[PDB]
Amino acid sequence: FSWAYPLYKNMLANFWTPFEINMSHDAKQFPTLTETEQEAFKKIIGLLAFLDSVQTDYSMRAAEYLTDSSLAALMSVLSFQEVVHNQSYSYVLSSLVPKATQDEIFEYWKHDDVLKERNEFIIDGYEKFVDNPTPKTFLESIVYDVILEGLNFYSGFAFFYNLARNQKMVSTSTMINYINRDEQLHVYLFTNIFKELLVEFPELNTEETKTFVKTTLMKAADLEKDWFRYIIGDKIPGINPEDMETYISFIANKRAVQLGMEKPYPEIKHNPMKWIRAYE
Amino acid sequence: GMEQLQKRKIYDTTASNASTGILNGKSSNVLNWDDVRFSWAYPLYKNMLANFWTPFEINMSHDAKQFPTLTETEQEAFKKIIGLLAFLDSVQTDYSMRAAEYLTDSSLAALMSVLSFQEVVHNQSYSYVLSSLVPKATQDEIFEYWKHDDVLKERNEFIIDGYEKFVDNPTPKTFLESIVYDVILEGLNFYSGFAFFYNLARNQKMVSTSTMINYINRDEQLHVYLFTNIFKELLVEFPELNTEETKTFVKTTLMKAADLEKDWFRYIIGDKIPGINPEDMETYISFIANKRAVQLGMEKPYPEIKHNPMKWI
Ligand SMILES: [Zn+2]
Ligand SMILES: [Zn+2]
Repeated sequence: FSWAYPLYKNMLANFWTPFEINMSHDAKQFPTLTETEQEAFKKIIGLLAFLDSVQTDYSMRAAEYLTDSSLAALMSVLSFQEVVHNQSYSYVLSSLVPKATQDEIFEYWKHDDVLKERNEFIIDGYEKFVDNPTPKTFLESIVYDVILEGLNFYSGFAFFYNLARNQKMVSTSTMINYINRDEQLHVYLFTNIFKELLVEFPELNTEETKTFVKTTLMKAADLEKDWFRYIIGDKIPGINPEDMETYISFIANKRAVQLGMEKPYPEIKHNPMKWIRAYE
Repeated sequence: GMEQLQKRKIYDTTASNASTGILNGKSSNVLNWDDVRFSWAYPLYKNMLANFWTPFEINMSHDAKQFPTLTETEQEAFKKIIGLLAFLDSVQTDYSMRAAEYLTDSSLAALMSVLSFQEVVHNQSYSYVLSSLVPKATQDEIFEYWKHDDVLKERNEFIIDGYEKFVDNPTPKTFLESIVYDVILEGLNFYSGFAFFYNLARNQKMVSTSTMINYINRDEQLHVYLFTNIFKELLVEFPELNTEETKTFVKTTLMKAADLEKDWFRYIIGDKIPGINPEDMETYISFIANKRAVQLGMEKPYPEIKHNPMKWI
């Protein structure tokens, strides 16, 4: 894996800390956002904190499962980055909302049936690996990983960048940008591992696996679109639901391609939110 | 005897975010850093994060130019010590991380992730020093000598035998034993070797290497703080472990570990390095064993050793 050392160097080079981002202006602007904007912000941060807490743990377990030293070392850097990402959401909420509200956001995952539905799709994917680690259950879990990091986070980044392009919550947008830079390399690592498992275990490189990837991406994408309809719908200018749904499909295709697999939505060939490229 | 441990659940809707116990507790596994079980966990995280460093910020050119100016015995000791430190990634099973899967506190699990990452960076820093000073073939020879070293094989069997007791029967008692071995590995093992590097640098030689060793050693102090805190909390949580037998275990294990360090020190350095008196080094190793015992809330194995004779440390 000639790419492992340059990746290691790049990940180290991207070090950042949330304590270096001043949240004062954002703190003052937050109560001036619309009701939908403030509620979607809190819900999405609640989602991301759930996802990165679980990802911290999954990646740490993955690192011990990996038999190659360089891939295990890279998985350790990734787990550490997830610790910081997750902590950054506590940092953000401690600056922007009351403590009682922070407590409530960190209990949303237990009490909202929509958030619970989507979360349990991820957990089921990870638990099958954690409870019975094999190259197949590991390979399958990586599809879930690529969904969590490459689809769910990316869908969420759009919300923050849309506020930023409207001069709202710009420090938060800056932190998201740092998380997004790390995320790109996380997806690169996981997609690389998936492709190597198919070389090492050719019995997993079948049509069945292509169908698995499509079906798993499609459900993940359906749940993302539903969530978006539920928390934002057509109430926020700059992120309409038709375009967000097309974006979600486009990103699902991109990830399928990065896994060396076939796209679930081949008709969707063009990025409907190219303005996001200016924030990355 | 003791109840067997249940692995941490990756997701538990029936539990609170703040842990109800370090082992066999309940935790949701969703980590809110402002709502954790231990008031020292977030401050520890913050101190670790503030101390970020990588070997790429350290320029090795001057060390590279100074290296040939050292005595033959100094160059050989350096190669052997840095070589071993770089080599240990290869032949060292990660029992600490297998034990970490049983921590039922999301904040402590996260800190173990930060520790593991720091170890990755420590291991790469040792390679970085070695590769700045010797060509690839020389490194390979150094590793080959360590690969077939009997003193190394015996040291690895001491550590394995202790940690294997947890894998065979994970209980709060074997977990506690494993925490003690963790304190030894980060708080005592190779401290003679680190002193070798500092002995060079106090005399203005190999200062960049010593700087990286010191960053590593600083990280290790926070790791020891974490492990000793877990030890003390385990005695509060599982009072059945707070026995005379536990005090004897800690004293015995620290003394065996101190003796092994002295043997290693004798094998590699001995009386061959200017500035290092072997009697003073051995007293310093006893002093470290005493410090760890105190940090664990235990009695000093060497009560006669009250002061550190290597004043320059
Ligand atoms: Zn993340
Ligand atoms: Zn990630």
